[PDB]
Amino acid sequence: PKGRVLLVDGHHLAYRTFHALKGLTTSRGEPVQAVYGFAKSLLKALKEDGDAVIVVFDARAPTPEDFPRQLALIKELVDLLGLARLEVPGYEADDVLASLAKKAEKEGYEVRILTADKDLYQLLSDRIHVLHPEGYLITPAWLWEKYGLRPDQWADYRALTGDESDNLPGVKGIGEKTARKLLEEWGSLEALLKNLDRLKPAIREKILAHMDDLKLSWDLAKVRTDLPLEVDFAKRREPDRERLRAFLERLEFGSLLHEFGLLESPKALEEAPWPPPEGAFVGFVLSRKEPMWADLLALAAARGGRVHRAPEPYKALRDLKEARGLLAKDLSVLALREGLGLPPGDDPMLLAYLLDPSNTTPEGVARRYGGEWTEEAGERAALSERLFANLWGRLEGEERLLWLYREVERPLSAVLAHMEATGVRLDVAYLRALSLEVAEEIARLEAEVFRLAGHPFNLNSRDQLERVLFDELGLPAIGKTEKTGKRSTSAAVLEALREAHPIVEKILQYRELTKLKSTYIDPLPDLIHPRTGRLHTRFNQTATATGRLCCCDPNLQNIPVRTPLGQRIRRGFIAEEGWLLVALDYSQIELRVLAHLSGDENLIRVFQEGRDIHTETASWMFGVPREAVDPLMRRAAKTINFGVLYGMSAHRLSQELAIPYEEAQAFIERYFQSFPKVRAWIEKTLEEGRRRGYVETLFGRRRYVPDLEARVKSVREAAERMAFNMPVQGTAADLMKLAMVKLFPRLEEMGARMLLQVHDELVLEAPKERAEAVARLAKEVMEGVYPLAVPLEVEVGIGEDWLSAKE
Ligand SMILES: CCCCCCCCO[C@@H]1[C@@H](O)[C@H](O)[C@@H](CO)O[C@H]1O
Ligand SMILES: [Zn+2]
Repeated sequence: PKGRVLLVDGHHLAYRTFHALKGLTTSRGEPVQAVYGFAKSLLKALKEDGDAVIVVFDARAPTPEDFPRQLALIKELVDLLGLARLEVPGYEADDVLASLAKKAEKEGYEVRILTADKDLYQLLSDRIHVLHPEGYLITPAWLWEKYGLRPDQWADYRALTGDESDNLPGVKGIGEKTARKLLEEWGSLEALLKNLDRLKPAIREKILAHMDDLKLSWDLAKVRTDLPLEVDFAKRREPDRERLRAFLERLEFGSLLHEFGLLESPKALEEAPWPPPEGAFVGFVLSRKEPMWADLLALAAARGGRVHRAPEPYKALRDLKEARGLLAKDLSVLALREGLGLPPGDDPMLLAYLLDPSNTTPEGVARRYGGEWTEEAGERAALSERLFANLWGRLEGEERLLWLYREVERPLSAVLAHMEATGVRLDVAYLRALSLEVAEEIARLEAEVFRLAGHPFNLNSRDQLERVLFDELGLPAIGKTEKTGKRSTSAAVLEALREAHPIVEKILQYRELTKLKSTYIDPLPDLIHPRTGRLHTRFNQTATATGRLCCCDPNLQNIPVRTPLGQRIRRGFIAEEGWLLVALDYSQIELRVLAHLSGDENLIRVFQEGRDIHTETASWMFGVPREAVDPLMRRAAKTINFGVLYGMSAHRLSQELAIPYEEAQAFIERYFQSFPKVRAWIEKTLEEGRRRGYVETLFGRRRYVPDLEARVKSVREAAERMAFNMPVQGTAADLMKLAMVKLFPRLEEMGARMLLQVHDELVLEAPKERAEAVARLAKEVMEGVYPLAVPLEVEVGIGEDWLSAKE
């Protein structure tokens, strides 16, 4: 067989489905039952496929007023899918179909015709078959077994009957046989179609008893196999994925586009029954990325390359000991919601992320190491297996990375799944009231932007902005980043100008406050899950540059710390009815980590003594006893203690404080005079960084910094910041993650739970008559997570809302 050809009866399929799913239309009117029906059934056959696919149409007089509208969309759909369309002017779909089937058959093709209209059953033969829109595989055997006939005599058997429209009103019966129960029993000695005179009533009587009624029933044979046409059998074209999407979304059926990805699938490997062996990698497909709000569309497993596919995903989740594969965490969150305890196991992403924190997405990890992140549960599983193979083999030779995976990454996965699957209760009543409050704050600011500038224009609509600034002129350049386009303008434009004009400042206040409101106060009440009644923030274990947890929906991280609004927003997050929120926070961990990593005895000493690092630093910088340190002094000490963390720079500090460049340089000198090892540390961090090509955290977390050795000052000053900005933050991240991993086991027994983790804070939720005890357990665990040169202090709080516990 030179191939398989799937001939589609676009014409009769389009007609059939127009008189099916009669309800379907896009919510705005626009009917869609014909397009849908056609698309759905097309896919079914295309699932079983053929090398070459040709959709035949009629190439009007009394058809439905809406039919052609939909038929035109059907063809648009055929095109956009890269399938061959064929209509020969003057020929009826069926004739072309029959003829295409014959041609392809003769040319050494196995031909499968997707149609419902029974006429084509006469062409049934080996090579040529029929796929019913409904299902089955109408074959010649199917004819003998379910009808008792053979193709050669099936358009005949159909001529003494009448389907629908195949006009023949009158059969009688005879021994109850009607014409149908008989059908085959007239095939012995023709009569109607060749010789046979005297015979029984109906059987014969009715045959001749209907002249003219037969010189129309010949329409069954309206399947001439000799239509003169060329069109050759080529394999599928490329689909217009940009417009298939635009198309489907216009009919509101973009919702099920994923199905169409399942035809351009890289050759099916070998399979096996459902329950995959213990140790197989799972692949899965969800209706939406957010696991809590998603529907598990498909679940598959891979072992040794043999893909196993679940017949029903949900019941199937019960056959797994754990979720082992890409985005394993996301499946455990779904299973959790589904009341199933399926903990996250190995995941290639965790391995990739350790080997290199630039590996942040499955799409990219997959592409980078010889694979592809598809949308088929089965391919994502096999991919999940080869990636683990390829990647475990490398990480294996690295003890520091292996330790991290085994003691931090892998178990953090399981802790992440419970936090995401648990959610936080929100005070929706407060969210709405708060929104009322914040709405007006924005109003007054817009009003003031009209009160001044005169013409009450509308902010944000960037066309105006330029204009209001021509009615009161003042406009130069910005800097070097983001240049000239309408985006590079809205990016850095105006900021430079906020300085001396209230109008260009109130504009910031508005423009920004709306974002904070739209990002943190409005989406929130809507993110309250129906089944849980809680918001389920999402936690990405990989994602960041420092190794810090990334969260989204909402990004708690970017919620403004220590401001009238950020504080107001945290009040939104509340404790369950009879529970209390326990927020624990690591006081100055980056500094306690810098002291450890630098080894600076004076830094180590302050933390050991239990002293205020900003006052002490001020003492040794401005030569006055701690008791005599004044507000300004502790202010310069606090910022330098803050700036040293990422170097900052003399000018930066010179600017962060109202001080001549000169004085800021002296301040830095004094800082390193009191902290020599801190300077030495930075110096060496960049050396090993430059030599080795990467830096690390206390625990071994690597980040490649090639740009330390650049040409452009502006550029080697970037890599240099990040260069030591990672060991410090990286170490602080690692201590938190590890803390979470130790603490988790004990909150279960304490009946408490872990909710959020932002910056260097961990928010727990515990039963009222438990909160105090849980708080003390967590402080212990957190403080003694890992032995460093100085103590670790955890400021803790308890309360009904996140803002009560405060930090
Ligand atoms: C121990 C208490 C010290 C009291 C404050 C000391 C301030 C000294 O500050 C000076 C800088 O201004 C000088 O340029 C540098 C580098 O050569 O030496 C520093 O010690
Ligand atoms: Zn047909």
